[PDB]
Amino acid sequence: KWIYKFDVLYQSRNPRYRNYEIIRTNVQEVLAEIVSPSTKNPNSENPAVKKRFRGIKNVVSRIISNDKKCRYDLIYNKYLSSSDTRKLKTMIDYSTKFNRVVEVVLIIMGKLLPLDAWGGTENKKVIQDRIVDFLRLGANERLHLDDVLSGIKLSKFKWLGVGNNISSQQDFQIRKRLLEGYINWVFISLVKNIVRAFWYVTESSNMDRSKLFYFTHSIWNELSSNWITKYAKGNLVQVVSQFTNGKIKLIPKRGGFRVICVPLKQSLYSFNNKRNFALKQKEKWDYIFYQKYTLSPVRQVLQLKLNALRKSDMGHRSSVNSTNEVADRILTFRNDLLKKNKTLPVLYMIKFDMKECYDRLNQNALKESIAGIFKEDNENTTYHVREYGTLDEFLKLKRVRKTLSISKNKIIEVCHSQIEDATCLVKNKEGQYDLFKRKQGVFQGFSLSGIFCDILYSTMVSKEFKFLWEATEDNLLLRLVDDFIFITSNKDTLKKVKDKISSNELQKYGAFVNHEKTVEINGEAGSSNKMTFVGLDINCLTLDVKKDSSQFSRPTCKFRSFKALFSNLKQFYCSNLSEFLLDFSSNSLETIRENVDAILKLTFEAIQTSFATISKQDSFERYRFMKFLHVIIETTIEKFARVNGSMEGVEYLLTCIKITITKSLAFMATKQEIIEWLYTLTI
RNA sequence: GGUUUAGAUCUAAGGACUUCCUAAUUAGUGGUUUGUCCAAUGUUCGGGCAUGCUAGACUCUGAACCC
Ligand SMILES: [K+]
Ligand SMILES: [K+]
Ligand SMILES: [K+]
Ligand SMILES: [K+]
Repeated sequence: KWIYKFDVLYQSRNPRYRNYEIIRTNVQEVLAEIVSPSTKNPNSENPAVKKRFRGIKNVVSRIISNDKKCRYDLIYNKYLSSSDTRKLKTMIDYSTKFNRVVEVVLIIMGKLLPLDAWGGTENKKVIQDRIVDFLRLGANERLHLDDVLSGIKLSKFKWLGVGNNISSQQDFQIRKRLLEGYINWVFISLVKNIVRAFWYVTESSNMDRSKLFYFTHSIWNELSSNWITKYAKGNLVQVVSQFTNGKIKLIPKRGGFRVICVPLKQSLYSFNNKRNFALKQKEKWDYIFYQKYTLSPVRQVLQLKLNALRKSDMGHRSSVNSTNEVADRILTFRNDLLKKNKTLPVLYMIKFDMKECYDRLNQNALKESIAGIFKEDNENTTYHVREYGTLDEFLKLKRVRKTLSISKNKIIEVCHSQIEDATCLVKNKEGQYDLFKRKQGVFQGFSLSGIFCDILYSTMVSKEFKFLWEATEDNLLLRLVDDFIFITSNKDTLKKVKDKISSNELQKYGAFVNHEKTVEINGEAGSSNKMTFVGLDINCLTLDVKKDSSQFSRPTCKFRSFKALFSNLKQFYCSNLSEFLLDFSSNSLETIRENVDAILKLTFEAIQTSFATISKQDSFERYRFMKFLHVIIETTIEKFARVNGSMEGVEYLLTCIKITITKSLAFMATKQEIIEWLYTLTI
């Protein structure tokens, strides 16, 4: 939990490698960072460590001198500036190859540190093996400093000593303390600075978030500018000079970019003039208060009533919350028609989706939409919601195993302020960011923008697809918000719904149908039967479903007994339990339950396979599998709450895990004791 | 029969706290007393892992592997 990778991410800059040097500090400045990282003025330290100040001062000046004479210009051109105007297929093909970036990182590192600074040649390869490890680190993935030091022989650092071998115990304690400071300074101050100097590293919005992509600044600045000037024409406005400001962040896609705008806490000018650590502290703590007590309550009340709008109102019934609820509804529709027919008629189906649903959202229709769910109520009314708090605010007892209110007369005010005043900061060619508001839509990344689309399209479905609920036993649709699917039994109702999507009537709400991905399938015995909806392989005749079988790979179980099996699953359960998946703002609360079970299920059916293999050799103990479950369950609910910061539905998620594992233990009859233990989990 | 090795103790050498004296500032050097300290420190549900463990002794207790 010492070396984090997010420090390197998203650091864009236009470099000039003619006069360039990575170390920005001096020999006396790095010295304090090595001997006493907590506080400066190493003269306060003990007299025995000053005895070795000369050696620590000597080696740093040598790598600095090498840094000053390091011809970065020749390195860039030789290894990572062979680009050509090829117009490659997909954005991630422009990235520097991972073998190349580690090569450039190491050869710069190699010419920076002499083997004295590496601690011999046998330690140099060890440190290099951890430098490539840090490069393989995912976006959120961290690295423990003790792991980095495992294998590095301290005795070989004679410049870290007085010049002789380790004499006493006290000499060992301080030499190790000095080694930690140095090695940590190597990665934080040099390694992270090396990658930051040459590559804009991004998060590769497609799957396997542990993969980071290294884009050369020259390449990236050309790629983003081209894409952002096309986006600016339709979506952005140059505006004149907080809580409605964010920094734009376009992440790669299949030949495109997904424009995310991560909100910014600092004010309009406290971001520019960052040289005051008195104002930014007073403003970054305004944002945390703005969310918990003013921005979270408005979001909580919106959803809490849309759940009653989705059930009661027929129009919002077509709106879905999770990917699995679409499968159930068609399977209930499958069984609903078999009440009287019992021989399913020829079915007709269509699928379509909206282009840039967030970026095209009609702001004027949005304000009317939110007013629609408050139209029935009064205006000077106050809704109530419960407080959740952070996982740090659970200090009743460590090692985990009330109300709040806001007036709806103000919640409608803060909604409009997020639709109107939302403005991003794109970096100009000069290098200084500019302010841009939105012509249409709302930024992807703003908290309220999530539910803003969910409520609009639910209103949209209600106000437009009124024909399709007359004799709903024949046909019914599901939203799954950015997609759409419709199932019918007669051509009469299919011809009427196809007209509306192919007409401009739907783009009043700001929803433009993507006709390029609009598929039609009929069970006419020769047209088609197989079709794939979002995560559902829906058959036009039997309505069977198997979702991917693919999205999370096999654990490739080979391990022996007893607890070597468990260890591999633990480390490769949290790795598949990325905090991007558990994001409450990005995905739905119900959708998190689905994917957390898929990660859960694959690591329990692989247990049963290799359970009987080593069952003859070793009989498992019914109390070593308990603490395994306790750790797996605890680390899941702790990861889910700490990523969001709130604890919305932590009990909800709790009695989904202990449910999906009580059914994954049907084998091994008389497993009662461990199953009964799963029930008591409440704290 | 062969290989490897531990702790205790003794002696010598060095190291670490603490007062006094160093033409030291990309500097931190060298003598020193009136008490102490020289083996672990991290890490992992008392065993492993990583780093560290001066030099001798026919002083004492031993240990592990192969034939
Ligand atoms: K020493
Ligand atoms: K011996
Ligand atoms: K010995
Ligand atoms: K000994």
